[PDB]
Amino acid sequence: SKARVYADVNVLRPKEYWDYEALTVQWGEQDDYEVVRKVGRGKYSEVFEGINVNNNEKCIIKILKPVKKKKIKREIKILQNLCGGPNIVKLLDIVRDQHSKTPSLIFEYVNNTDFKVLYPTLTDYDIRYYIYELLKALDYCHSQGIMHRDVKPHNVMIDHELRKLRLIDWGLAEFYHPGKEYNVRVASRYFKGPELLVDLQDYDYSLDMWSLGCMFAGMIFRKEPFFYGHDNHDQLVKIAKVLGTDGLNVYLNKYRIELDPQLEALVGRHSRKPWLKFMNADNQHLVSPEAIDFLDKLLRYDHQERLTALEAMTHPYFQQVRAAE
Ligand SMILES: S=c1[nH]c2c(Br)c(Br)c(Br)c(Br)c2[nH]1
Repeated sequence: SKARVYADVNVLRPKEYWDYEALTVQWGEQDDYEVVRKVGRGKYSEVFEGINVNNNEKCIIKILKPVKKKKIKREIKILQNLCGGPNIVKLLDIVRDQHSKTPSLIFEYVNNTDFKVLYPTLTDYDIRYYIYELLKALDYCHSQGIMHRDVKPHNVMIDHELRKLRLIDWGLAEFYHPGKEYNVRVASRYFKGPELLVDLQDYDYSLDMWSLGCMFAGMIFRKEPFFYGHDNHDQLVKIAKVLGTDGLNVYLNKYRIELDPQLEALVGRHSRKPWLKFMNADNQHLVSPEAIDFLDKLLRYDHQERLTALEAMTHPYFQQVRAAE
């Protein structure tokens, strides 16, 4: 399987661009950036609100937990490649603790509001607007040969007051190369596409469009996560109990995928649950025919059948957003 778009990006570009292992990091000054307050944490880093002592300007200090040299260069190269494109987190500097060599990445500051607190207050229009902003990040990075591979609310920073969106955490991101077999141990469980769950290694940008779709489905339906699986096999069961088993069946045969008998048994047999079955009084005001139609073209088993980030941005759903530009 190849990408239906931007397949030749890293092919027509110099080896400098995509060859991240040849990166030689030009380290900055660790004294320039003081920690003010903790603002988050994850498996691979701790994150702090910071200050630049030169200019008194706020920043984000992302202190990294012991990481392989290979993986950290991947994150940096991608960050440097994408630095400047639409709604991408801007990497300001790269520094290290002299004694222990622990790297820190310094980012632009964003006054983010947690999605568990923010999202319930988003109106019909705000949702349209912020997904559109995310779509700009996605098409940009896709256009540059990068798949984010970890699209979720936690990686989407939002200052509601100033209406600014930044796509963050490019720790799982990767250069797309035509027919290169990739590790399916990427994204976070509730946003893993069916390609990763069934061991289809030759995936592409399309992966991020599934992830995007789970995120979107949770926002309009007010049910986050939308696909709540307990583990990788249960994650697929949850998808199958929505999109239906037949669509799964045709998808698997098209790519010559054989499922594990353990998994195939677990999945079982299920009919399709129409999207309108997720409507209620808590969410009636965010669900529309346009929302449903957009959601519908994103959440497809077949990665080749999903809307591309560019196609998605032109959807009548986002029309009023486009007119305001
Ligand atoms: S974790 C984590 N949290 C976080 C925040 Br709150 C911001 Br504003 C920013 Br800009 C970044 Br890069 C991260 N990572």
